[PDB]
Amino acid sequence: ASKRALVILAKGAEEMETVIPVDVMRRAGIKVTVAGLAGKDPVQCSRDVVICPDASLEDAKKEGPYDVVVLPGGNLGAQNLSESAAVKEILKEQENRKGLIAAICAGPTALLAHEIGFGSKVTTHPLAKDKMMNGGHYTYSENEVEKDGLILTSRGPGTSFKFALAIVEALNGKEVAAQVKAPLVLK
Amino acid sequence: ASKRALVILAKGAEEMETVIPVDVMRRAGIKVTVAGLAGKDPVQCSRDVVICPDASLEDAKKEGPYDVVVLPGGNLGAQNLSESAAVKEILKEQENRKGLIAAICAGPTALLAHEIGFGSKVTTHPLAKDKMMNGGHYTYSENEVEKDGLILTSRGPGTSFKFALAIVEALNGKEVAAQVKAPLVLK
Ligand SMILES: [Cl-]
Ligand SMILES: [Cl-]
Repeated sequence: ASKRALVILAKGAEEMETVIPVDVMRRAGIKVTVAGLAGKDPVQCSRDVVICPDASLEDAKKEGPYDVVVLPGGNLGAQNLSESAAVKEILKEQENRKGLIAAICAGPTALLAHEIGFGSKVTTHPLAKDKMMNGGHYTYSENEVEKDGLILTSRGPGTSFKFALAIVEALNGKEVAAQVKAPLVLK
Repeated sequence: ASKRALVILAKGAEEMETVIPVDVMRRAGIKVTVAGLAGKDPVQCSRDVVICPDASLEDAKKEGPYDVVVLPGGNLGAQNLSESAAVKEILKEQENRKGLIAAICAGPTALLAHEIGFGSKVTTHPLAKDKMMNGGHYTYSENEVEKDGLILTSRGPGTSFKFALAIVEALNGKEVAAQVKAPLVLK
């Protein structure tokens, strides 16, 4: 069966960090569900791009499990993810079943909020480092993409392609990732 | 006054090539209007991301002129742009008033369809070269971004950041482009 990805989309999400992974994962033949944190309604992203989610998170979370749960960044988006009990439950379940969790920019700070993957090497946007490192529960990395087992993190809009291709490689292998990469006109 | 950009959004547009320039231009303090070719309704992009335009093209075209007109790629999106009489009128007017026209991936093939900027050096997605070069009306480039006066072209999803920053540099200058670039985590 095809792999499945849940992308959790909150108000104030960075739209580039949402769309790049969604699009690249779909190019890889992954079934992606863009799930709205607040419900089924369109979501106003950080730079005012408005995206219509495929489903509410309430509905999508009942259609698990997923091979990856993806958390976009954006400062306000990540704060919304961090404050959500539903996100907490989803991430804890994903961690418990040894499934991949991928987060970019400010996204990884939601891992901290929900006590996910402590002891991992992680990266974040430079401006989100202090929040992520509060308490020293992770070890910090400046790599564009960091993968420590099932915790996959990345830095910012500009590292979104590498982040998305890392998810593809983790799920579908190096060859598929290379096949998907070539038509993107990268490197 | 702030610069103004018109981004024309058609069904089958490449969502990455739509969102990256919109977001980066807004980071640069440009007033961007995402205008739906077909009207006010949400637009199903090439990888099924659904974007709600700010306005219909019918309405937005009456609120010109714009400092840049931006054509995203996506094979089917670009075909829709190429077939549109409204797009023809907008591009001809922009060309006539010596305003910037920016197109990426398959997007530049709409310049060919509407007989815009003949004699320019252009680039496109590798797979769109043959369509763009039909008749030899342009000279082809393999640069990630090509700017020949007021015709600014680029290659693919992976060159979208360079494309968007080139638009910012053209409108608001090198220093603003560098300021906007740094937080994106590029290079
Ligand atoms: Cl942000
Ligand atoms: Cl396409």
